[PDB]
Amino acid sequence: PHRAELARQLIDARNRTLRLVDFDDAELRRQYDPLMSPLVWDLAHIGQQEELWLLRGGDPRRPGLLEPAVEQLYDAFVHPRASRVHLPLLSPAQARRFCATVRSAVLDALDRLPEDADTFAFGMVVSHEHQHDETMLQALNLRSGEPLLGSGTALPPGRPGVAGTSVLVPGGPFVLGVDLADEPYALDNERPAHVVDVPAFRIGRVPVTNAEWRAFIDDGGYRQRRWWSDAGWAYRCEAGLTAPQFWNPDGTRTRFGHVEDIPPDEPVQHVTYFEAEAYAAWAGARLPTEIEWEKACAWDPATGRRRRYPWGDAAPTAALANLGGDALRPAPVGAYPAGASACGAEQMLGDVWEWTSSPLRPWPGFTPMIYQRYSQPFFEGAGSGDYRVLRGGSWAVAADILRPSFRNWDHPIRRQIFAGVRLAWDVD
Ligand SMILES: C[N+](C)(C)[C@@H](Cc1cnc[nH]1)C(=O)O
Ligand SMILES: [Ca+2]
Ligand SMILES: [Cl-]
Ligand SMILES: [Cl-]
Ligand SMILES: [Cl-]
Ligand SMILES: [Cl-]
Ligand SMILES: [Cl-]
Ligand SMILES: [Fe+3]
Ligand SMILES: [Mg+2]
Repeated sequence: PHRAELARQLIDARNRTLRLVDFDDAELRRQYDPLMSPLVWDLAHIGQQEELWLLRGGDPRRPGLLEPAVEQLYDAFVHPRASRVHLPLLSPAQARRFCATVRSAVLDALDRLPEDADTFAFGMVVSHEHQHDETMLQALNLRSGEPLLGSGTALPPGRPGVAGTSVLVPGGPFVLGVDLADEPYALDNERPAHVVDVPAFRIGRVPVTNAEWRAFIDDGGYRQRRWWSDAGWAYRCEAGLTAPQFWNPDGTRTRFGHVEDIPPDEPVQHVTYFEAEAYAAWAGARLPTEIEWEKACAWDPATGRRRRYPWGDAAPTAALANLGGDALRPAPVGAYPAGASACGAEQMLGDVWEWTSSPLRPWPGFTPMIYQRYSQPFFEGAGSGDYRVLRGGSWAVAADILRPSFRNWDHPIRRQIFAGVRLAWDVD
């Protein structure tokens, strides 16, 4: 954009990272849960990736500041999450120094770029850092002990008449995905824009709420195999799933270490894919595909055009959506009437990542970005296991890095992510 805007975005992302590691060294070296890296791992990994993509042209053979064997400690493919706490990692002080040295060079490089030069990698790195910021928040939410973070900033109230209800998404062709001409920092798996015919379906006006989930529990939803897939039931049994994560036996939840009542009208959060599909079956519904989800979010059947955001082309604001990390929770359903998509689906962007039934797959004409291993290894059948796509972002996602076309994904057994559920239905 303006190089000044990119600098602003990089600085904002780093400010966020540094808030998330503004704790004593022992905290940053802890493993909060075997699913998660120590925070000091993400810190150095953020710098290493910034250096690689912005200072080294994505070519590991070009020299970097770290010995290659030290650099490789931050290769997520080489080192499983649980192992990272035991690796001979850079100290927090070393990691901060490294990140700052890299950043000084990156800001200089951005100054020196020729006019009209391509800046894609800079936006890709902003996205990368913010996504690790959300990972670090997942870790801090898993941490046992007295809270390190506050309970979150104020959110708007919800309103009646939206929970449980659905909106119609009329059938026909729509444009899935985006091109760089329209979204200059869209990641490779969002491209290219192409037409898909999506039959009529209905989608939830708002996500499934906590009170609705409690009804599933109360009716024996976790005790009735018929709602679950074979794999989902097996996992429910193996893992002993009886409620969303962080829901306590006494009816409270624990959120960033804060014990509190469970708000009835918030979107349910911290459920697996398997739980989501079981709830949906029990409720008389199903999960959306990600293609259905994106049509509900972005398509305006009155103009036969995509919108940039569900509400139109205005930049996200606190009045339109719950984004950016400060709330530490999703908002009550109905809190953002002005953020509705053309079909009336609300809170599509922000609040909770929403599970879909789609595996990650390339759009026709997919081509990888400079970080070639960002999407490709996780496509269906690529050999990294089973994934399902999640859409829309959560409360933790930076507005700068989110689009209707953005695709998250995870293994269906994961629920430490800030994920919930929106229902869908066939139309006859
Ligand atoms: C798209 N997710 C969120 C699944 C990715 C983003 C990512 C960060 N560094 C490489 N990729 C992930 O956390 O592994
Ligand atoms: Ca969402
Ligand atoms: Cl990983
Ligand atoms: Cl990771
Ligand atoms: Cl596979
Ligand atoms: Cl993975
Ligand atoms: Cl899995
Ligand atoms: Fe990464
Ligand atoms: Mg309306």
